[PDB]
This record gives sequence, structure tokens and C-alpha cells, in this order.
Amino acid sequence: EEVQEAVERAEELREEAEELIKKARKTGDPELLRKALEALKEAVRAVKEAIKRNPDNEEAVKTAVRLARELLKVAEELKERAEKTGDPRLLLLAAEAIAWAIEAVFLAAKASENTEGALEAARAAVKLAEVAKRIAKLLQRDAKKEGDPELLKLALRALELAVRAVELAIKENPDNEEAVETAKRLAEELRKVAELLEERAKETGDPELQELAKRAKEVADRARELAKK
Amino acid sequence: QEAARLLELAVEDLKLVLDALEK
Repeated sequence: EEVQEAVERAEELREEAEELIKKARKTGDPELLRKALEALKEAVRAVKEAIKRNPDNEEAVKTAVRLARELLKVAEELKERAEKTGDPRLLLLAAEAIAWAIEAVFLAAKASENTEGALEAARAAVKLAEVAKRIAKLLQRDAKKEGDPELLKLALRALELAVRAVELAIKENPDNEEAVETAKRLAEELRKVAELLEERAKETGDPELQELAKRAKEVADRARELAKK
Repeated sequence: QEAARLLELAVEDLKLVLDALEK
């Protein structure tokens, strides 16, 4: 019953995000792709709430697979529009659409007891982690070259989802050194962004720059816990 | 469940797109 309502509510948001992509393809607003992304993310939270308390529900497993395909459609167009504009911001949104696609495929593969694809989803999360790190390395250059405080926040957000990516692969297999090394690589990159945030904060004050400079070091602690363990 | 091979291409597609931003 409750699982049925969560699956239905998840399908309501997927078809709604499906029409936003078709509208976004017609020379659409990147916000239309973000609105489709936000709708799909909440839909993934619905099937997660549905797979929990009732796994192996083929309707919930099928719905989780349909979300992963629709999440890649947002990621597909976000990569294309990021290659035209050259904006690393769209590369961040594209990496988020893949991240939730990794979760959606990891939920269904683990629920259907498909160790074949469940371990494959964990390996792709490690590959996505090194992408979000390079995306963060790119947002650090444009935040220094073009001088934008927003780009340093997005650089941290790129590393925060990169830590969540290796957190998914470590939970499945803690003895994966490529995910362990990447966690060590993300930890040191988080301290670089934290030094960038604190320096610019000392020059301009501002509570946000100080708060995110503290959050960057605290995310580096979680990634350091993932690395040493 | 073939999305497992489809997603690893998406993370690899973003690799080449990210690396293509140099030009």
C-alpha cells in the first residue's frame, strides 16, 4: 500500500520530467533540464522509500530502472549543451544526473539480487568520482580566472557528490583500493578548495564563504575515513 | 539490467567531454 503509493508518485515525476527534456531539446532552458533533474531526484527518493520495507517488488525495480534511463537523458543533453556553451556548471549538473542514475541502478540491482550489475554500478561510481574531481579542478580554474565566488561553491558541490559516489562503492566493497585511493584524492582536493574558500573569505568576510570553508574540511574528513578504512 | 553497461558509457562519455573542454 505505502510502497504502491511511493512507486506511483515516482512514476508521476518521471513522465513529468520526460516532457521537460523534450521541451529542453527544442533549444530549451538549462533550467528545464534542472527541473527535470530535481523531479527525477525526488522520484529516486520515492522508489528508495518503496524498495525499503518491500524489496523484490518488480514494479519498484522496473520503476528504478526507468528512472536511471530518464536520468541519463538529462545527463545526455546536459553534456551536449555543456560542450556547446563550455560551461563547467552544466558538467556539474550532468554529473549529478549520473550520480542519481548510479543510485537508481544500484538500488534495483541490489534489490533484484543482481550482484553482476550491483558491482558494475559501484565501479562506475568510482569512475564518476574521478570525473567530479576533474570537474572540480576545472571550476577552481574558472573561479580564479574569471573571478566568481559561485564557482567555488560549485567546486565543493562537485567534490561532495564525488565523496557520495565513493561512499557507495566502499559500502559495497570496502577493499577496493581504486575507490580507496580516489577517496584519498578527493580528501586532498577538498582541502585545496577549503584553502581557497577561507582565503577569499578573509578578504570579503561573508558567512557563506566561512561556512562552506568549514564544510569542505568536514567532507574531507568523511572522505579520509573512507580512504583509511 | 543492461543499464549497468549503459551507465559506464555515460561516465566515460563525460570523461571525453570534460577532456574536450581544453579546446
